[PDB]
Amino acid sequence: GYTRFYRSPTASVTLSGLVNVKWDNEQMTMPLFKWIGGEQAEELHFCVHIAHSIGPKLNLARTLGTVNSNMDQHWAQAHRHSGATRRTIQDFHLFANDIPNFPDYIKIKLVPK
Repeated sequence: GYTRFYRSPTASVTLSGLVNVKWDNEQMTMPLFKWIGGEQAEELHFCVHIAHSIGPKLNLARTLGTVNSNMDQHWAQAHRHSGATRRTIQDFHLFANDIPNFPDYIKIKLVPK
């Protein structure tokens, strides 16, 4: 399922045991990804799905682009394949914290391709 990635510059999470996530910078305009799953024979690809909190079709996951098992040396932006793929985090990706005054989060998960 989805992992909460909090909108706090120090937030960092791991997705599916394979991919570490952090913010690009302090304005938190997008997440960055690094493969931490160790060596793969063939290159493996994953869609990074993201939930919407408001607006149309809330049960439909959107995509940030793809990450792969070769993004293992440097932090990477998701690789975008459509012009429709949002590059930056928007208000419609944000969920209010369970506890008032603590940060919002986005919901992201890896989907094998």
